[PDB]
Amino acid sequence: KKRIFIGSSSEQLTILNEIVDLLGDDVECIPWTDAFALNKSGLDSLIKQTRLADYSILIATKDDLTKQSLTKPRDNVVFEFGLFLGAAGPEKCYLIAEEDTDLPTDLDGITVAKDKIVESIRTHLVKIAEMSQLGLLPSTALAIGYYNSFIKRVCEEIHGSECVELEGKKIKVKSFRVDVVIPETLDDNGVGNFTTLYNKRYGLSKATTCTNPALLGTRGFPFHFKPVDIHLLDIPSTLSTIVESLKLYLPSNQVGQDFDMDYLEMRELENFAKVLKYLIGRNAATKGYVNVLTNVK
Amino acid sequence: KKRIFIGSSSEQLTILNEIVDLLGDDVECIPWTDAFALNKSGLDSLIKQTRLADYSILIATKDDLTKSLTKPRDNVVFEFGLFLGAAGPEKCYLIAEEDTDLPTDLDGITVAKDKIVESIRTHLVKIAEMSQLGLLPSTALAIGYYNSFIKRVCEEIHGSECVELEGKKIKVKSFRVDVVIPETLDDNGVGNFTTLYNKRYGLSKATTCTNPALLGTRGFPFHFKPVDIHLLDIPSTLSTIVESLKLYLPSNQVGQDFDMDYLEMRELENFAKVLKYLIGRNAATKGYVNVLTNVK
Amino acid sequence: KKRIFIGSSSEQLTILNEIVDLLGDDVECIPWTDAFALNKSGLDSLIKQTRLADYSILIATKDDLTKQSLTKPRDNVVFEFGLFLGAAGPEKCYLIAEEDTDLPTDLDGITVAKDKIVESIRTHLVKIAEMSQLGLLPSTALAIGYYNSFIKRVCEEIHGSECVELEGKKIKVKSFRVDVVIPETLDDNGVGNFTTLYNKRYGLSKATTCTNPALLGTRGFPFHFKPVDIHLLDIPSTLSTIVESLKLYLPSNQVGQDFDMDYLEMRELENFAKVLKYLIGRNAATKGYVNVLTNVK
Amino acid sequence: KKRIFIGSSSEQLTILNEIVDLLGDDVECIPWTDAFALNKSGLDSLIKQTRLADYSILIATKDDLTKQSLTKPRDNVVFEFGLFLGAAGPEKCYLIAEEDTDLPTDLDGITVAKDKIVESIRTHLVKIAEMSQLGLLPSTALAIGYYNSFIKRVCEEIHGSECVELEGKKIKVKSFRVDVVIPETLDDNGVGNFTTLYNKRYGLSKATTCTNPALLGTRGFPFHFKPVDIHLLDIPSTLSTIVESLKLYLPSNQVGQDFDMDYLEMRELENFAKVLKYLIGRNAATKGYVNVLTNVK
Amino acid sequence: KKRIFIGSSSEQLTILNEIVDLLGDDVECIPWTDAFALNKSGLDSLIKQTRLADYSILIATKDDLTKQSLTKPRDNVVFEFGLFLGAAGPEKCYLIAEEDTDLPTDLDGITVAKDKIVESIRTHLVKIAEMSQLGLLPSTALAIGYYNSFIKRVCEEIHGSECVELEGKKIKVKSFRVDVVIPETLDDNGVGNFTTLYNKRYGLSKATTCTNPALLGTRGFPFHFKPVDIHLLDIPSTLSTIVESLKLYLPSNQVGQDFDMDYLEMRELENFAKVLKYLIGRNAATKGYVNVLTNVK
Amino acid sequence: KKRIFIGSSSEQLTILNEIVDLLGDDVECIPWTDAFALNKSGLDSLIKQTRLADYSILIATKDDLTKQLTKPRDNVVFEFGLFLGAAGPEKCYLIAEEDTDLPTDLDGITVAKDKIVESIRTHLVKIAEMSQLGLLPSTALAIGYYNSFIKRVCEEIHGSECVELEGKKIKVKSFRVDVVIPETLDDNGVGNFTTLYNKRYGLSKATTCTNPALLGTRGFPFHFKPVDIHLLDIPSTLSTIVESLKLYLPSNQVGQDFDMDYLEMRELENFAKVLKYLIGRNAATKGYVNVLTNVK
Ligand SMILES: Nc1nc2c(ncn2[C@@H]2O[C@@H]3COP(=O)(O)O[C@H]4[C@@H](O)[C@H](n5cnc6c(=O)[nH]c(N)nc65)O[C@@H]4COP(=O)(O)O[C@H]3[C@H]2O)c(=O)[nH]1
Ligand SMILES: Nc1nc2c(ncn2[C@@H]2O[C@@H]3COP(=O)(O)O[C@H]4[C@@H](O)[C@H](n5cnc6c(=O)[nH]c(N)nc65)O[C@@H]4COP(=O)(O)O[C@H]3[C@H]2O)c(=O)[nH]1
Ligand SMILES: Nc1nc2c(ncn2[C@@H]2O[C@@H]3COP(=O)(O)O[C@H]4[C@@H](O)[C@H](n5cnc6c(=O)[nH]c(N)nc65)O[C@@H]4COP(=O)(O)O[C@H]3[C@H]2O)c(=O)[nH]1
Repeated sequence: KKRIFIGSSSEQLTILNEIVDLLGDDVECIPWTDAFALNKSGLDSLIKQTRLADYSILIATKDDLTKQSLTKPRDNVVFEFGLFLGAAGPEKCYLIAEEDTDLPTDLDGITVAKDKIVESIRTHLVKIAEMSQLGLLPSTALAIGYYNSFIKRVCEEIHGSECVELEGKKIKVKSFRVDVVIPETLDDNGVGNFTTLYNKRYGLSKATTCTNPALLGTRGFPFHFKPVDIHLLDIPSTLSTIVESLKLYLPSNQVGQDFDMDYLEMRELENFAKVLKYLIGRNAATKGYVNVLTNVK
Repeated sequence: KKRIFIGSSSEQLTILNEIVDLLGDDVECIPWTDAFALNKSGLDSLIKQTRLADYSILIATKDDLTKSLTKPRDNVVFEFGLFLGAAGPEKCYLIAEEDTDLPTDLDGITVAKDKIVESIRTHLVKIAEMSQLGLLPSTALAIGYYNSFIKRVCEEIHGSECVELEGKKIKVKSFRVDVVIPETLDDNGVGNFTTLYNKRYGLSKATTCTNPALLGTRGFPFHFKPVDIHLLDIPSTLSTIVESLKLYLPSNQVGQDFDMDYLEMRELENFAKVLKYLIGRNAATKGYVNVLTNVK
Repeated sequence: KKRIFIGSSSEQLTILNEIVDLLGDDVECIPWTDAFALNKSGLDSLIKQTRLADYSILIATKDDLTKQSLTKPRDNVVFEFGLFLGAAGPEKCYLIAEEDTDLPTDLDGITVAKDKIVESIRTHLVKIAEMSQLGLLPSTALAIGYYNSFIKRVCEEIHGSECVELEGKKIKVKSFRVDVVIPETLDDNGVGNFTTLYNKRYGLSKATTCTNPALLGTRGFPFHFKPVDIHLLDIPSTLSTIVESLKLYLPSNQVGQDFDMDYLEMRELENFAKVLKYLIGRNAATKGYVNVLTNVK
Repeated sequence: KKRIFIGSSSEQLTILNEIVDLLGDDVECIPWTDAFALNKSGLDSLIKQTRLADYSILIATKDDLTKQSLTKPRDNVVFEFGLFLGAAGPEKCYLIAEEDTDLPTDLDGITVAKDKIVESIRTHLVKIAEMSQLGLLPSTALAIGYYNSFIKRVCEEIHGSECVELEGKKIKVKSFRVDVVIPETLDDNGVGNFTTLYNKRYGLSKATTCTNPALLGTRGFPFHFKPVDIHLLDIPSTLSTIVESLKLYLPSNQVGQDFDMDYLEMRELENFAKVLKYLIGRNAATKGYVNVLTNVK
Repeated sequence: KKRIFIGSSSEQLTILNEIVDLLGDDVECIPWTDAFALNKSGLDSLIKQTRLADYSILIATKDDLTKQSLTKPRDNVVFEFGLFLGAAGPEKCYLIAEEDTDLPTDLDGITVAKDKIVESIRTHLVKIAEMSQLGLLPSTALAIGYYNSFIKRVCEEIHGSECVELEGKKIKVKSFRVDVVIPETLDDNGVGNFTTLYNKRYGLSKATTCTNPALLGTRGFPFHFKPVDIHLLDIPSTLSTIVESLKLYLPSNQVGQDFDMDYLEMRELENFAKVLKYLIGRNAATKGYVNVLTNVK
Repeated sequence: KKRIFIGSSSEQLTILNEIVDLLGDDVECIPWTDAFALNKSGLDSLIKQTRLADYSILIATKDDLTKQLTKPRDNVVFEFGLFLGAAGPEKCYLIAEEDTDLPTDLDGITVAKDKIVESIRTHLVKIAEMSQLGLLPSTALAIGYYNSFIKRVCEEIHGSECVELEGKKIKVKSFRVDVVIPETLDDNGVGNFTTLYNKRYGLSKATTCTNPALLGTRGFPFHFKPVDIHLLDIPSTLSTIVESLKLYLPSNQVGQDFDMDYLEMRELENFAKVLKYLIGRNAATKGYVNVLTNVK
């Protein structure tokens, strides 16, 4: 599944397909050959895959004998590696290099990959599939904010003050459990419509966190929920921002079901849920009391 | 004042002075010569520079002959691609001479050829007042804040003309809101600054009225000041920036860093710029919404 | 378990794995070969292992015949030994040296290790696994301060003045026993949230040490507890500092469950508990009255 | 005033003078020539120098030819460089390499300084003077713990309730502000005796942060202060830990006035105050409301 | 048990182990081979054993044929014997010498040891195990002072003036017996904490020696005790000094239970008790009325 | 005034003069030539010299060739080790030439190689104001006196601010103490000097107040002079020193010995030095405690 952009020179077209075989299955190894859309600039398509491919396995070999004789890698490949590295990062972009390909002088002292090599590469790939860092699409950062502004805040407040405020009347929280519902698919308009739908299907009564006059400048946290056991349910409104940034991430001329963006937004919901699950295992005020529901409806 | 990573070849030097002078004196154009921090490896400091440098003007030249193509160095093209993927097509530019036979991934693409340099400077002036998606979400968080809070709240008030506080439906004759961007980002996020600023002024809590028809919508508790409500709030989303900043620029050092101060201030400026543009983007939030960037 | 960094030159790749065999099991021998992360500078990875590996067994052999002829050790290996020694210390970093490898002139008069050698090495390693000295992460120093500021202070005060001050009313301490609860896992935000959870789950009433006006500049010591026998329970707040310094110890780009830091932080809690247990056996005011609970929840 | 371990080769001598002069006169740059204390072995005194010397500017040169022909520096120079790198840190230790010294390949691709070079290094040292690293003896870590555990906590508590409790009297805090009193010299017994002396001298009365009944698993912070303007101020007790660490930093069989210890202890007090003074501008609740009276009495 | 440092040249490795056999059991014969700690200077380890090993059996043989031909002993062995003799003394350091090894010209006219020889050596070893002289650790001198300042003083005063002063009221001493309790293990902070514990567990009422105005400049001697028979009990506070000098005796980098110092401190309590028991058999004012309790709690 | 055992080889003689002159005239540098007392065996007088000599500056040279090597004499290394184990690493020093291939227990260790001699002299000046653990406990007894009496008494007075005498809890408004070290050590210990000095001035007994909470603590009866108490005391522990001196320097001779007078005076100086350092070592005993060394 995970989309991997394999960039290599036109003459390195048999190593490419060997590397495709070497990590065949559970990964959508896409080469640079089918990564170029018709009637599009090569740089545009390269940037665009950079915005789609999860990782990159660029292959640098003995070509373009250069001058400063020294068999360097390929200016196309070096450009591509720079681009993918700047967009994705060393964690996510990798440079297979054969025995002596004379890496750039910027790429010196940096251990690049040199068949078992692909094996270790794939293990590292899986290692980084459990890790969520910042990206142009702010799923990681949006999850961090959602958790350090609402989930952690609400969890701490309910743990602290034994009550939630429905309608100004206060009800008492004896058992506390909240479910973060990640919609299976984001609407163009955001999540507000799905949120209203979902809330209305269930009883999900609207109550807010109880404040005290001890802290004057403290904000309340309205939410929906079901000596009461409370099944709090929240659909992160921040996900709307995602469907906004996607419009900036991949500006699209046409209106229609785009697989590229369907995958991109599903991946970003994946990352949002992953980050939330991590950050729930983190704090004891949320450990075991916040559950995450992924791929809903 | 604007940081500009200029990168070229260890041989191609007085063009770098020439371009630094031509770009002028108001922007700070850091060369790659001093961009390499001590006891760090070149790729690593270059990635740091991408995280810091705003724009790029690398210089492709007739450096290395190859196999009979007079290409630039690999380092120049590598840095160019790294900044292109880090910053973006209009936050990174390439100064190629008449004949440098750039990579064929760059063929057919507009690459800048003294008047060239001032054209680039005008382009940079343009891109200074636009806003791109960034690795650390300053425009994305602004978009989310506007579409989720400010547009929502303004529409709510214009709709019901009334706002609710401890069940009292107080009437809103005149409406308007202010966005208070702190001058510096608090380590804990803007929660403590927010509490200070709500305590200082008479900023009382109030929630947007929720009609019973819309059973799956939540109101927006905020702080304000048939009455003229002097509404104003600190965007809490700024706390995220703080988080992101570390995941942007991790560092083992506890103290006053100029690089970080500049980066964090720039992101505050970008947030305010996006919000100020997005308020003219809508009628319900035009004239009814102001930005007090750099408060206290 | 204990992670041991075996550093040696690329041609000494059979001695490495032999030394791995000689101290196989109950130790996570990591070689320098798999100690280098991809797309990272060698110095960065070396420093980074220095911040993970508990010990080091660097192997210096007959290579790099140098000039001042004398078959010295390897500049990579010498650098690595210097680095690990400066970071860890002689107690923790060791230099296997073959019969005549011509140690540096700084390393003269210093008995370095020369298969039975590995045996003695392992005995010394076990000896030093029971010993806790200062480190970049201040688990040892934080425990020392926690014990010479709270545990010793509270123990002596209760032993001296036969009362603790709950609510301003004084209750009398007939039998005295306090439990230092080390959480099994530290939260990002510190221990305050775990502390509040734990205190609220148990009765853990909040009372403080009784002061007297005889000494004006003496500070009180609030704590939680259950002619009363008192089951004092304390979760060291100082552990928060650890999770703080860890952020500086291993600055991490990504958000996610990192085994490296999970092990590092578990090890630092290990050291904190070990130092505390030592320091309880130390003073008679605490001997037998302070117990330590490790790996809690 | 700043101590600077300059280390080079027993042949590479007048360069050491040039660099000492170029670094200037305001900093004390101790050469490796006099760094070797009598009746001690070289490694041991070098480790002591790491414990003492703040920054490092070793000098790699074309000393020893080798066989990997490679004109390497001496093994001693690289060993010292690594030892200081692992002891101090990458930006508290620097290497002055000539045009061609083919440094170890763990250092390849890494920025090593090549009179203007020396003053660039001096500017770096001026930079690193106002930052704070994690240290073997916890001066920044203890400051972080003190701030996050006491000063941030106390300031937030007071700003919240605006009231503080003493023998059950909830006295009101109209104006709030605190001072951090760092003693000029660290008392042997820790700062307990200095703290009691200073509390006795002035009218510093005890007072605890008010604890609301909602937060049943939180402890107040008894402190010493001076709707009223409270002139709050306290000596950080954590400083006592430093004393302990100092011995575990610099053990010595000698009872008397040691300049090495006086300098070390003073530097750690300065680093603590520097970290705290930066961390107070780091936060709103502790900005202007918190001052540092470093070197009192 | 008793640790005996057997120092000999590297080629004299069969006589060493023969002498180990020849005086096997009730002695912990440690050779110079395992007396060298890793990553430590040879001189450091030698001095350190000098501070651990009770005795020494240094072996001087026919090696280092020197010039002034004459087969002298070994510069290593001669150094070691000089060091151990200067630190311990002839009573405690011994030099086995073979038939004609040409002792130094300083060691002339001095009868050194020449299998039955080991027998006599061991008899002398037991003789000196029954003898307590001055040392770096002042157990002997501290006991002497404790007995010529408190035990003898108090014994004479009670024998003389038939009363002890409790609270200013005088109680009459018909039968007199005092027990000197040596704690089984000394705390870092001294004995004060053990002293308070022990005193408080028993009734041990606090009374002092009765002075008279006949002698104006006579000091009182407070103590604790149970026409009254009086079971005086005293824990020598001077033992605190021991745990102080130990810190100077063996300055330790690390925090943890050290067997070397555990043994050293147990040995020093042994010597203190032995000296006290001797000095009680000495004076008739203390004979039979003062008992010594060793290895307490 | 400072005694310095200089020891060398029966061949290396004018070097001994040279070093004696270089060390100067203010310190008394006794050679090994006259260190050998008549009708005593060499080891015995050397041990006596260790008991007397404060510092050592032996001289290793190219005396005896060997086979393993131009080592110094066995006697020189033996004396060096004897003083090292008797005095300490920084109270004994070795002056080795460029090539003397010292024992391999001393390999890799810093041994001094005219400027060398004055560097050693500066080191000796350093070690003059530090204090090591000694065979006869002058620093150890000072540590015990400070931690057991002076720190304790000062802390007690600062705590209760009151002291008790025949049940009267008299108030201590201003506190301060003096430590009276006798010029010469009385044979019986300082008990008789203490009684004389208490008789001369009006030094009345007074005990630190003991609160009932601490049921297993003893007060400190002492002699003093809301009132300004002119506290001062002779450290009784000095009597121990007397004892130790014999167990340090046994001798069958009754009379005025310069060696003993120097030794006992040096130990009194070392006691006072340790105490004077340990009072600035602590706040509760700083300015409130003074040392009147060599009284009467
Ligand atoms: N059920 C519930 N979820 C909450 C609440 N507050 C925050 N969240 C969740 O946390 C996410 C990020 O909040 P933020 O970082 O503090 O940053 C927020 C904040 O600055 C502002 N904002 C959002 N909601 C409110 C509000 O109710 N009152 C005020 N005064 N500001 C709000 O817009 C930023 C982004 O908002 P979002 O896109 O909506 O995404 C929100 C939203 O998904 C709450 O009160 N109730
Ligand atoms: N239950 C309880 N535990 C205590 C208390 N005081 C100290 N501890 C524990 O001892 C550890 C180290 O205390 P510290 O070295 O004196 O160093 C402390 C101290 O200088 C200061 N501090 C902490 N608590 C207080 C307080 O309540 N009052 C005042 N004036 N200062 C405090 O912050 C430093 C670090 O604090 P921590 O990270 O929290 O870590 C604290 C904390 O885990 C107490 O009063 N009650
Ligand atoms: N129960 C009891 N034991 C006693 C008493 N006096 C001495 N000892 C014991 O005798 C040891 C040696 O006393 P010191 O040689 O005269 O030398 C002593 C003395 O000069 C001084 N000192 C100790 N206690 C007192 C005191 O109560 N009053 C005065 N004026 N000086 C004291 O400190 C020196 C070392 O004291 P330490 O380490 O404690 O060790 C003391 C202590 O263990 C006493 O009055 N009651």
